[PDB]
Amino acid sequence: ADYGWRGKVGLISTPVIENAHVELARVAPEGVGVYQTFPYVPNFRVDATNIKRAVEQLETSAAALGSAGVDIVGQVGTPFSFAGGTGLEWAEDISTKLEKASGKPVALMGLSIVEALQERGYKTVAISSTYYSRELSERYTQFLEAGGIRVLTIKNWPASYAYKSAREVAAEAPEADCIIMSGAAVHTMDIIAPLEADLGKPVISSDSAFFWKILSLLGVRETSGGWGSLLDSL
Amino acid sequence: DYGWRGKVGLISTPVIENAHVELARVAPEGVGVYQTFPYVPNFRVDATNIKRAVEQLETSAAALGSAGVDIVGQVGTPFSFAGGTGLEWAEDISTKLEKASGKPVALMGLSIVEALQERGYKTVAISSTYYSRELSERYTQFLEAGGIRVLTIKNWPASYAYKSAREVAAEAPEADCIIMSGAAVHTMDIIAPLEADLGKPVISSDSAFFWKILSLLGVRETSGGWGSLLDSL
Repeated sequence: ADYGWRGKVGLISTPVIENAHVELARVAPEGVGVYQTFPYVPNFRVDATNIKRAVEQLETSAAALGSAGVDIVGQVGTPFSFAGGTGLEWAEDISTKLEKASGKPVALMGLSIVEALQERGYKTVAISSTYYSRELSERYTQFLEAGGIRVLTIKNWPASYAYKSAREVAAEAPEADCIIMSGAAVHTMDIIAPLEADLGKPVISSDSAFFWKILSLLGVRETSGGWGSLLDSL
Repeated sequence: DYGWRGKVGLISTPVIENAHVELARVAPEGVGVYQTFPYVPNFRVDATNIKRAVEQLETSAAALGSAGVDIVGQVGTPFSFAGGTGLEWAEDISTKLEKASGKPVALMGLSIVEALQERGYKTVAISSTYYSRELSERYTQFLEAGGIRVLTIKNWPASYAYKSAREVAAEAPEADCIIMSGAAVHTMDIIAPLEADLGKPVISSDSAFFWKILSLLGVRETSGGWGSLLDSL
């Protein structure tokens, strides 16, 4: 048994120095290999010209990963699925570019949340987005509504706050199909199952949806553990 | 908080090398590992593409630097001796990558020399199952450029690794150290057993590289039973 015998995933990471590769390695079942690469995007600023440069860098990264030999490519960064305008048009475009560039199927962090909610038939959500500013939250809300998903509520201001906020939000909107925790940089995988147990409702995060998507694409139907119902449904 | 004890970024050869995994097993708790891939399409090296290769490594190193790693490691033994006589090529690349990243740098091939030097090993015997005759002589030259006499080198999975090292050591009992070269074979697991069976130090491309990396991070523990070089940190 060599590493990655069950499927190899290449993750395009933000210069955030995101730790998604580690988290995926914990969640993935035995045999799934994880790889990582960083796009080179110095002096980034929010201009079309910079965004165009960014996307070309993502395409390079994807091609680097493709060439390396991964089976699937994942793009880390939830707000980048709504980087432009409104709707799901932007995301689906990028997705295609990266499929084109890599020769491999592709998952994007933000888009995965929508795909997950859809696959699960969750129509209404209640959202805790501790990590987000009011501009970002409305943008995000829009994005989900673009996917046919009613947002009954959203809140923003350690894990104590993560847990407490999700509890609060679920209290507010008991009729929600699913609870969402958003903000990719907080580490939520460990609290999903406890929250699902305490609330008796599905709970989904940027991370969990992304990993669900990645494992779906790999065609792998096991996880290592107790990562919540979405991942148990694979 | 992942990586609290030091963060390493590895520039990975586009062979889907698994050194990041290997390093994660060897490193003690707190050490974070990261990875990046340079975009080079199947450019087995030529005078024609080596300048481009090096520019790609510099881009990778900068990507890692900007990400926030503390140290950058370049995976690939042969690259250190890719162009030039002895160590001037390697030391030049090393400086480029330091320049490009803003961070100290380890190169896989150069690390072997630095390890042998730090330990005071003057003579070696080499098992290089992974290599062709050209590469082997190039490698030998490289080591000799570091002041290291190569008493023997034998060439061409783990059964062969173990056996080869046993043979080479039997052949050249006077050697200060045994070397296993060819990074793509997984050697970490057999170093300690070999050291126990031969009663001699044993070093590999991987072990020297990880030794260097951890030295640069200033971390003086490992997870485990990875041989005397890594125990000497």
